[PDB]
Amino acid sequence: NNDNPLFKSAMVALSLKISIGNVVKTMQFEPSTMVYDACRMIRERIPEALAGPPNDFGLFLSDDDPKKGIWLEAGKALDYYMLRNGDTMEYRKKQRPLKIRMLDGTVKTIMVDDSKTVTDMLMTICARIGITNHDEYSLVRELELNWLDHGRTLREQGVEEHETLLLRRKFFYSDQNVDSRDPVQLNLLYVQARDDILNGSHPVSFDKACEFAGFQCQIQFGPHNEQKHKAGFLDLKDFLPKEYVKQKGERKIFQAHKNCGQMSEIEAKVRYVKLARSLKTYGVSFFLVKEKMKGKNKLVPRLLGITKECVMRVDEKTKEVIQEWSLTNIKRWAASPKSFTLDFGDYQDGYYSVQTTEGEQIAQLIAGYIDIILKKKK
Repeated sequence: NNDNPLFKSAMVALSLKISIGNVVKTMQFEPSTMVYDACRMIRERIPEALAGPPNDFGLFLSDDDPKKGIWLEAGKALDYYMLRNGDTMEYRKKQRPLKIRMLDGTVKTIMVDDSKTVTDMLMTICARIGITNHDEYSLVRELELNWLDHGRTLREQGVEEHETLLLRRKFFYSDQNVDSRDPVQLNLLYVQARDDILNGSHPVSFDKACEFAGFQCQIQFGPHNEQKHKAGFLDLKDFLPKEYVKQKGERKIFQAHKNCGQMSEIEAKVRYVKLARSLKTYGVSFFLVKEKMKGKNKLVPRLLGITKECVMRVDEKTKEVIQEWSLTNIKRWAASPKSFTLDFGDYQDGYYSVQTTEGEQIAQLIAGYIDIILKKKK
């Protein structure tokens, strides 16, 4: 029959499981101990806590849902974090590798502070690669679902440490014309404009899609040859946006192909890019939203486009621009996980309020473009 001189009431001390890799040791802490001081105590008891410069490590509270794990701040007391006996804390390197696909398509690993937001990590990336204007870039996933809120963490958006992200330049309209004199740059502009049309991010009419595909045939096959380029030849999924992949499109495409004549590969690329740049939809960020129409119960899908100068409504079928508002004439906006609303003050009667799961994306684009206009005046 013996007493334990180590015993402290469960009410007056915190008993925490400290994990380092595969090692776990249970340690007792005064609850007011600051995180910084708890790290020192950990270094005094667990040898694997000495695996580097001491200020390289901190405390991370894990959770069965990884989105809910959090880094603890060095100046906070343990009991700030509402810890209970038997909770687990990881003694963890503050910096971790983050794999980023560079603008040349290769993947580079960059150490980032794992407690920070996506904006902070972007800035660290841009600093490493000599990019001063980080506001021209963003990080996206490479899985709609690839958008990242740069004011939040990767962790809370479901991005774990294994995942490679993409550094992506934002869209800017070109100050130079489309020439034939720089074939390598021409091909880059063509591939960009073509992929945007084929993957639906640049929405176009059915007629225009078949015109683009006509130039595409000229580029890929040379001049039209009625011996070879007959019904059934084209894999239409490679020449038309998904919603236009229909057999009746091939005849339209072959007409556009024939109309190119003996046009060279370079000349067709110039024409393809010029046709894309000629459309009111070119360069616009589009979102499929659901509108409430006066005198109709079922909502109507509509394309909502955001540019550096305006918001536009675009017909989902014909891609006709139905209506355009200048960013200058928007009084305020609001977003929720289910809807997005614009208030135009006395420029019109009633708000524009639509159902969408991308409302925060839309709001951040508008705010970003407005801050740019606002920053040129001051």
